[PDB]
Amino acid sequence: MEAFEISDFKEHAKKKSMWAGALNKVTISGLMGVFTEDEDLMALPIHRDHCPALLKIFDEIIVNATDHERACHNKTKKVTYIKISFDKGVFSCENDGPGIPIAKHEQASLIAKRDVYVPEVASCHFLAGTNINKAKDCIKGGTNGVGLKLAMVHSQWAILTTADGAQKYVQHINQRLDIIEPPTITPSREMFTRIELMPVYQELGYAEPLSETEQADLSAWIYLRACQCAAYVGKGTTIYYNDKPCRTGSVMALAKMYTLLSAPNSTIHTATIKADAKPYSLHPLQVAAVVSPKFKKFEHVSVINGVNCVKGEHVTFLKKTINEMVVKKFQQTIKTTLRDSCSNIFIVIVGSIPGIEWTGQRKDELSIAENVFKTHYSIPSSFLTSMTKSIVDILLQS
Amino acid sequence: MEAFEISDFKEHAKKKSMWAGALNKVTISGLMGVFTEDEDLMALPIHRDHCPALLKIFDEIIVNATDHERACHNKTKKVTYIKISFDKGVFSCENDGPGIPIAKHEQASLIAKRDVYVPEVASCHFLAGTNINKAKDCIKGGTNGVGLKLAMVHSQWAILTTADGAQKYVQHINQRLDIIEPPTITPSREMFTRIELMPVYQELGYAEPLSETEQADLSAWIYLRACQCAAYVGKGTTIYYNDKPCRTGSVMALAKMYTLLSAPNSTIHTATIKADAKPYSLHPLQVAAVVSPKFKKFEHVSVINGVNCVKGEHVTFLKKTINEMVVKKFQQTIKTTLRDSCSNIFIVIVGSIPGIEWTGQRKDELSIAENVFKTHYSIPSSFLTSMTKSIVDILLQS
Ligand SMILES: Nc1ncnc2c1ncn2[C@@H]1O[C@H](COP(=O)(O)OP(=O)(O)NP(=O)(O)O)[C@@H](O)[C@H]1O
Ligand SMILES: Nc1ncnc2c1ncn2[C@@H]1O[C@H](COP(=O)(O)OP(=O)(O)NP(=O)(O)O)[C@@H](O)[C@H]1O
Ligand SMILES: [Mg+2]
Ligand SMILES: [Mg+2]
Repeated sequence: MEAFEISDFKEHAKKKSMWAGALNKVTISGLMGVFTEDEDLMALPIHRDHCPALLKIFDEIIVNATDHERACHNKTKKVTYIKISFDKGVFSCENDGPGIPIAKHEQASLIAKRDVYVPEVASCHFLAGTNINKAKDCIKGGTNGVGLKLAMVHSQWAILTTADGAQKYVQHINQRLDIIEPPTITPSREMFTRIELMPVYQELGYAEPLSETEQADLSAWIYLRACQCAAYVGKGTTIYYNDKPCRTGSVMALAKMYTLLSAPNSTIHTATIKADAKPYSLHPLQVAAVVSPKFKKFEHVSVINGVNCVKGEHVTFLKKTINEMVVKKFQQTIKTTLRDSCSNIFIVIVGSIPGIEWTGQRKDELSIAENVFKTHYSIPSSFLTSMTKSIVDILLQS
Repeated sequence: MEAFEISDFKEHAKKKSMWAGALNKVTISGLMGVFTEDEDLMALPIHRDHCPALLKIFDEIIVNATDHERACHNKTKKVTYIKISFDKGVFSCENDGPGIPIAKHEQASLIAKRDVYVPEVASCHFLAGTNINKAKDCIKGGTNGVGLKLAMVHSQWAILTTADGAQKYVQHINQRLDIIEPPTITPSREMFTRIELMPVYQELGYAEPLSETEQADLSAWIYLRACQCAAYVGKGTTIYYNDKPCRTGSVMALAKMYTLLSAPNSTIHTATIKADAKPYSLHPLQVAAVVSPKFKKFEHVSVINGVNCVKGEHVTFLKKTINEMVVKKFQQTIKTTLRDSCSNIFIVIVGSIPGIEWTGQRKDELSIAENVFKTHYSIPSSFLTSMTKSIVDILLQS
C-alpha cells in the first residue's frame, strides 16, 4: 500500500520515541534538578512538563564521558576531568584522557566511497562503537553504539573535537546529521574529547531562545546529573558544571542534597556492599539512606554504571533485606507490609554492576536475576541494624 | 581501535537488550500467567526467572493482530478472530481481515536487486511498516516497523502466510533472519495473516525441548495475554488460545480473574471514563477496581492501545483523583498519604489513548502530559464515591 514505507535511521530517530523517549514535552515522574540556596546544594522537584529526548541528548554525552573515565581509570593515561557547560542553550562536554582514535576507517570508507575517519563513525554511524561486543564484566553504561548519534540527530549544529596525542580532529555535524562536513586534521600532541552542540529546542517544544523558566529548569537538571557523576567516578576525576567543581563526591553528599529541605540535620546510615567473588568483588556498592517520618513514600536515587536508572532489582535487594529485619524487630515489641517499613526510607545507591542488561536505549530499567545479590552480595549488618532501629521507632510512634 | 565496529540490524538485535529486553533469564517483577482451577480462570504470579525478549516475540505478533483489528473495526472487511497457539514450543498467531498486500515493493526490490514483495519487507526489513508516519490520533500500538523483525530474528524457523483475496503468499524465514526463502505465490480468495515460528529457546536460556515447568509457565503467560486482548478488542472479535475461546470480554472479567485467589466474591467498582472532545471522545476508557484489606500494595493492570504496559500517567490520573476524595471523606470522620487510600486498590484499565509516546520498543511505559486527563477526561462520580466509601471503611478499621 501507499502507507507501507522504509525509513533510514536518522529520519526514524527524529520521529520515534523508542530511541530517547518522547520528542515533545510530557510529564516526567520524579523529575528533579539542583538549586543553590545560600551556598547549600538542594535537590528540588521540577513540576513542569519537559521533553525526555532533550534530556537524553545531555545524558548520552555525559555517560560517554564517565564511560571513558571507567575505561582508563587503571591505565597510565587516565581521565582527570569532565567539564560540562550549558549557556545560551549551547551544551558542551569535555574529558581528557585518550581521544577517539584519529584514523581512517576502512570499512566505513569503502561503504561511503570516501575517506571516513573513526570519530565520524563514532558520531554519525548508527550501531557503531567499541561496545558492540561488550564483555560480561564490562561496567560501561554504553553498549549499543547509538547514544552519540542520537545527540547529533537532535542538534541544529554540533562540533566534535578530539586529539590523540599526535593530531587534533575537528568536525562539524549539522542539521540533525543531514550535513557532515569533512574533518580538519592538524598536528597537536593534545589529548581530549569535546562535544559541543545546539539542540533543536523549538522542534522539541521549547521557546526558540529558551524561556527563563526553561533555561533555569534545564540548567538545574544538568547540574544535578553532574553531581550524580561526581559521586560515581573514580578518585582521580573532578566533575565541573559551568566551570565550578561539583561537591558531591560521595553518597553521603548526595543523600544530604536530596533531603536538605525534607529533613535537614538528619542521620545518614552508610554501607559499602561488597561481594565475595569476581567480577562482582571488583565493584563495591556505596549506599547512604535517611529515615524520617516526614518522608511519605519510599524513594531511591540509583547511579549504576554511570546511568541514573530508576528501576532495578538492586533496589529490591535492599528493600526486601531491610523489610525482613524490620518485621522481626517490630514483632518483638508488639508480640506490616514491604511498603510499610520502607515508606520512610530515602536511599542513594551508587556503583558498578557487571553483567546487567537494559530495557531500552534510555536505560531506565536494568535487568538481572535477583539471585545475583542473594548469592554474591552481603549488606553490612551494622547498616541493617541501625536502619531497622530507626524504622521501628517510627512505626511504634503511630 | 580494534574494538571499533559497525554492526547491522540483525546481529545487533541478537546481542543487545535495547530491542526487546534481556536476552537471558532475569527476574521479571510482577510476572503473571493464567492457570485453570476447576473451570475458573485465575491469574497467579510466576516466581521464576524468564527471558523478557522471548515474551516479546509473542507480544509483538499479538499486538500486530490487535492493531489490525482496530484498523478494520469500522471497515466493511473486519477482523473477526485472533487465534493464538502454543504447542511443542511452536508459536503461531492468525487473524482474518485483509491480508498483507501481496505486491512487489519497487524500492525494496531496487535495493536488493531482486523481486521483493511487501510481506517480505513487513517481516524482514528493519524500520519498515505502515506506521512510520503515524498520525497523532492513531491508536495502534505499532509504530516503529521493528516488532515483527524482532520475532523473526529470534526464530530458528518461521513461516509467514498471508492471503489478500487475490492471492496467497507463503514464505519461509529461517535461522534468525539469515535465510529468507523466496515466496510461493498462488491464486486464492482467502483473506488472513498467519505467523508460525519456533523461537531459539536454548539461546535465550531454556531447555532445548522446553522443560515441563518452562512450558507450563510460558503457556500460562500467553494465555493471560490472550485474555487481556479479549478485553481490549472490539465487540466483533473472538480471541482463541490453543482453540479455546478466551472468556474475559470485559474489565470486570479481568478484575475477577486477577482477584479470585486473594479476594473472591468481592464487589467490582466499574467506570467508563469519557472525554469531551475528539480524538479523545472516540476512545472511552473501561475501568474495574476491587478494594480489599487483604491487598498489600496498590496494583494495576493496563491494556492501552492493545499493549500491556506497566507505567503511565493514566494510572496516576486515577490514583490522584481517588486520593483527593479519600482525604476529604477521611478527615470528616477523624476531624493520609497517596500510598494510603490507594494501598488497598486493584484496578484494571483498558482502552485506547490517542497521541501517546513510548519510552522504548518494549512499550513498558507510555508518555503524555498529565493535563491531557485533567482537561479532557471525567471519572464518573458514582465510581469515585463508592471507591472512596470502600477505602474509608478500611482506613477507619485500623
Ligand atoms: N567522550 C568520549 N571519549 C572517548 N571515546 C568516546 C567518547 N564518546 C564516545 N566515544 C566513542 O564513541 C563510540 C560511540 O559512542 P556511542 O554512540 O554513545 O555508543 P556507546 O557509548 O558505545 N553505546 P550507547 O551509548 O549505549 O548507544 C563509543 O563506543 C566510544 O568508542
Ligand atoms: N497481523 C497482521 N495483519 C496485517 N498487517 C500486519 C500484521 N502484522 C504486521 N502487519 C504489517 O506489517 C508491518 C510491519 O510490522 P511490525 O514490524 O510489527 O511494525 P509495526 O507494527 O508497524 N511497528 P512496531 O511493532 O512498533 O515495531 C505493520 O506496520 C503492518 O503494516
Ligand atoms: Mg554511549
Ligand atoms: Mg508491530
